[PDB]
Amino acid sequence: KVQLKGRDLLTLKNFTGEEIKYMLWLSADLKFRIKQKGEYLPLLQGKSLGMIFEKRSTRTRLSTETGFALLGGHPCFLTTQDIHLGVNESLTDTARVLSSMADAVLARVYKQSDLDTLAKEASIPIINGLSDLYHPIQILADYLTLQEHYSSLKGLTLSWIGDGNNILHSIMMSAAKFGMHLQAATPKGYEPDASVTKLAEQYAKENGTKLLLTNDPLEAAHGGNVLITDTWISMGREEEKKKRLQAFQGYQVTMKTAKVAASDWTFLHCLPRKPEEVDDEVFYSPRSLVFPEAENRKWTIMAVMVSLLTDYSPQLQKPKF
Amino acid sequence: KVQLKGRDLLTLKNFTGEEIKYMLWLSADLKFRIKQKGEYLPLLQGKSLGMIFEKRSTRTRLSTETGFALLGGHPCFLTTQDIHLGVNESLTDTARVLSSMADAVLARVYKQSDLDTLAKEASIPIINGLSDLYHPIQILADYLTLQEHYSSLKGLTLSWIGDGNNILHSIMMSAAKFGMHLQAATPKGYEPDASVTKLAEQYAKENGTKLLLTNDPLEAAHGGNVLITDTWISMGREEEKKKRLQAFQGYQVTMKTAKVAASDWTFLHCLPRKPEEVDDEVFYSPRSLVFPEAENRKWTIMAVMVSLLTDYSPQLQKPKF
Amino acid sequence: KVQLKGRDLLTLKNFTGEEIKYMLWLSADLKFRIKQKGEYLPLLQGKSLGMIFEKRSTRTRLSTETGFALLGGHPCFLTTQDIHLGVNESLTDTARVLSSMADAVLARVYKQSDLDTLAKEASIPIINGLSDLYHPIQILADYLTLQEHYSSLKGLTLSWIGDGNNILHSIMMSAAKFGMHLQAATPKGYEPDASVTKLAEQYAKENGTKLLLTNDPLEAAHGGNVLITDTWISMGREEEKKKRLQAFQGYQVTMKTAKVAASDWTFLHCLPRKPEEVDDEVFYSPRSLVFPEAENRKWTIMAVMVSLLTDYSPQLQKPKF
Repeated sequence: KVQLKGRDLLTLKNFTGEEIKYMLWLSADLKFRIKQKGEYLPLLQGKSLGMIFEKRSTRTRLSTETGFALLGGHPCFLTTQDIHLGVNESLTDTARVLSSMADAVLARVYKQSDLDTLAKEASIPIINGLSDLYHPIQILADYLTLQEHYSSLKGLTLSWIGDGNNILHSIMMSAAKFGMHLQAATPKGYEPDASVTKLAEQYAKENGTKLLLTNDPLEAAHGGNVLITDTWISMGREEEKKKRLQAFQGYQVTMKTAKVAASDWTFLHCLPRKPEEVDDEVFYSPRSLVFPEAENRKWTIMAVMVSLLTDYSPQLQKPKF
Repeated sequence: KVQLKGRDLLTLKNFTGEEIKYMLWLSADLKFRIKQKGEYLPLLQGKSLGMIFEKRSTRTRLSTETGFALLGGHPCFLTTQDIHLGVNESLTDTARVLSSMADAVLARVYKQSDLDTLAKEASIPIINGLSDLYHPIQILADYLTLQEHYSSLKGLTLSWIGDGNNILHSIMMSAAKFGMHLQAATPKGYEPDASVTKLAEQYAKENGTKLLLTNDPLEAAHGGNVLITDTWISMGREEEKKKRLQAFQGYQVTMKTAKVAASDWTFLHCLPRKPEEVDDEVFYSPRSLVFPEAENRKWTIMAVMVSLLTDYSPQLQKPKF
Repeated sequence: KVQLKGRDLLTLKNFTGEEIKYMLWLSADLKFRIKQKGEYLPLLQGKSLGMIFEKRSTRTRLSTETGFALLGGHPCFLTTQDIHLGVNESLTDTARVLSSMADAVLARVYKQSDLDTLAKEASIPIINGLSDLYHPIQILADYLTLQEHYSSLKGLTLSWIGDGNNILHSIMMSAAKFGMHLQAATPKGYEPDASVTKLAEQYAKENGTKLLLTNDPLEAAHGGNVLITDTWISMGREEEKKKRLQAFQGYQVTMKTAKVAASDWTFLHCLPRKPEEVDDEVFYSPRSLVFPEAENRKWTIMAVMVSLLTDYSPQLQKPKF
């Protein structure tokens, strides 16, 4: 009863829990057949993907490139020195050329509005590879990982400790739909987007789930099942970016932070990780799901591509969510 | 009766109309079977292509990369930071290494002479991906597009309005062979190459077609079926490049320009397009074939590869030219 | 009786002659079936390769990329602007992410220690694409070429004339295992690594082969069957790098150098070649195996991948070594 074929994945805001669940289900299916059973499934044979990156990457680049190729399609890697975007060409014109030459586009851009324009003009699916506002494909990998750990998701309390960035916005746009609670801590002045937050409340209300916003790392960690953080220091090289080193004091996740969380707690980090966000004790702790989380970036982006470009239907039995 | 296998495509100058027609025919065939019938044809399975680019690109890069992969071959993208060409290695040595590692090379270079050297030494086909003198693969896409629009080509009058560049040279090297007339306008001092022009006259003479050279945009557009332009402003950043803004006054194609052309006129632009060459009224006009033109860059380069590397013969019935 | 599957290829130091022979044998097999018989062998279908390059390349990039794709796998090209290595990420973390996303990694790094770390942490094969200490895949191509020329290797005397670099170290780590003699000349102060040399002596002793180290180009060439050189001028742009132009006087291989070598002598150069190491008379001489040597870079890296990632066993009859 889920029809995803042909849709864009710009943000989890537009997907119902039933649809996001279909994608994780497909993720499990694909992982089972390929990784466990060892089968070869050329589901994307004859297809191509335009990967436009305005920023560095490895996790997204690698997972998306090997993933698309693993199903028989051809991934096409493009950067700012390749595209004419911004320099020698409009956006409406680029969306049209791409729409006749690729079957889908995955774009990592600075502005979310650019993805909106792109989708408005393109006639092939547009997938958000990360933007200022959201990073939905990261959340898909996170949930599948949590699912693989706890056997279900409903009821879990996610504790966010870090900046009010794209990861949190994507978590806010989806946690409630899985019946999960969200307790988030961000320094004053680094709150998540006001309109995003306003929508997370409504989701929390419609699904009977908790939504706690605080500036206290420990208040957020308190009672949580999953501790989640992410690099908060800006790449903006500057001895004046100390503001973040000064505003984020007490945010480093350590065993102290875990002391106040649920006993069955696990840890998540989208990577790359630095020694500020979390220490090595928690990070390399057997409670850390960082690496299984990274690997799931591959299976989930594969699932996204398959469900937006094919009619393939899952073999595996629907997982317990 | 057409044997193209193993030949280089450095310029349309060396191909007879019968041969260029074979390529467009193959272009139509491939487009029909893949785009319309949805078949998968691994005609280039086991083959690889070396794509050497000394300059940016998107149209050529994308079309060539997705096109080659769509037929089962592996496209290999190389730039100036990859090759050793110019910096740490000769040309005769590079042609030999490439000849043992790829099945063909597509090169976008600054000098046409470099392609000549390359071909002299390489023992695998060399395809011109654009050079100072010509851009034949662009014309293949143009003609197929015109063919798809008018149902035939013979008799059409092409009106060129712009610089005396590679596109025009390629048009000059091929229009007459299809029985098409050419009326071209270029500012004084920006005339097409003298030896190229001298050859276009001879072709015009051998095929009983018209060849008009003028410095008047309107005299060239007058009576034409297809209005064709192209970016004339140089990337050479300089407030002294105004010479082109001053020499090309009156060259912007607008509805005024169309007022004097045949009633069934269409418009072509190889892209990317800027607001100088043409306005939005003509450019996004329903007479503009810009996008179908861009898409055909894919089907035609595919046809080129297949005819130079395989023995594949067209299923589709030979088109009307 | 040779089990290579799953092993790293960091240096020929850890492989027995029987194992290196298996790889050349597989190289011949693959070359025979694909190049001569024209078969298509998707031995690496469903596999991916992470190619991390910290330095330029063409020979390694091209051979490895077309080679991996020719067997049905997907080669993934990464550079310093792609990876986060060094800038935003540790090495232990990168080895783990790669280990879950690719089936093997080929790395061209500056430090050999980095490959050691990488292998320690990664759980997928690591292949040395060239480092400060060694360049084993280059030697595989050399030996196969010599094998194809002389019909056997045992007994040949290899004469090295150049710097005490990675190529020589790799030659030292393997020549004796094939029963070949090594006479090497390097300027004073440019001797090969002391510990590597110490091990080459032991190999020479265990296989009853000769190992001669001298600072005399002619003493090394004297009686040799294969003259081997390599670019000794440093890329370190500096009118003070003249030290190498001054220390390497008399090292240019010319017909004079060949005058004192065995009558059946051949010449090898890993490329790219400059006019300092060798002149055009020797380089383009019919005794030069430079190009067949370059081509064999493809067949040998293919053999490496197949033997480290599959259970494929050679069809061809074991060659005479």
